[PDB]
Amino acid sequence: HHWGYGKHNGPEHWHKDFPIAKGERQSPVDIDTHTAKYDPSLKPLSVSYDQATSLRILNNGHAFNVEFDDSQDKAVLKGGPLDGTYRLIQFHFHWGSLDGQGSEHTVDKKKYAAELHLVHWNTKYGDFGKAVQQPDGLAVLGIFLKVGSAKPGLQKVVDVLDSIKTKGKSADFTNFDPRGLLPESLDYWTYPGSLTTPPLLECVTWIVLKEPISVSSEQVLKFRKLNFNGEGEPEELMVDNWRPAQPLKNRQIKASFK
Ligand SMILES: [Co+2]
Repeated sequence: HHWGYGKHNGPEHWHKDFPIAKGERQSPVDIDTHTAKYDPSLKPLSVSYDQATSLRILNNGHAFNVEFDDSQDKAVLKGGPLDGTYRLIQFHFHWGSLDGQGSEHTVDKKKYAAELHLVHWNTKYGDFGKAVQQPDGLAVLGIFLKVGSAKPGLQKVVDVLDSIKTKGKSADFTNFDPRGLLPESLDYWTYPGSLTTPPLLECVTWIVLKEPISVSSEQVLKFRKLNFNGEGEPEELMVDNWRPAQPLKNRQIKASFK
């Protein structure tokens, strides 16, 4: 019926409705650190989020998105392996039912507790919808979360979750600064890939940060309290909303560092 992460509609069944699931440039992948090639020609990433305008938070039934105003060049990503400017449209997470799983990308087969995705679209395409039809339409920054110390900058997000518990709920969410979610180092890995949920379009340049951020157990615990279901439907906790690693095929992972 419609896709999800359960036994009957989970990642292993997505190919029936979205044949691109068995495509040549699917994500996520396992990052083999000894095989990634250092590329001295990659430029440092440039993150300009000081003018970011958040608008809302929404439970879409598969995760929660914080949405931003992308009508102008307010929060952009450039440099790194990118050509042109990419505007932030939304961020969301993928997490597990336990601390030993949750990330989409793995590092030398290591799974993290969760993974943050900051989604950006190439301004040359004019809107998000046109950008998803192009091989270079999106740029996603992926950041791993491990459990340790609490992340101060994440608390405002944790605290509104109660108000968007079930599918379709939303809440005003203004003045959130996504700079509070970045690790200290911007060193990264990059490879060409796809969105990790249907429609699984291969339009993404992934930028995966080497340094994870830490969150406390209590913070991640609040994520696991969300629901996949709509209000008044039987309760299915929103956990394990991650897709397993896909074959690398004909692709090379490049590193911005050694
Ligand atoms: Co994602």
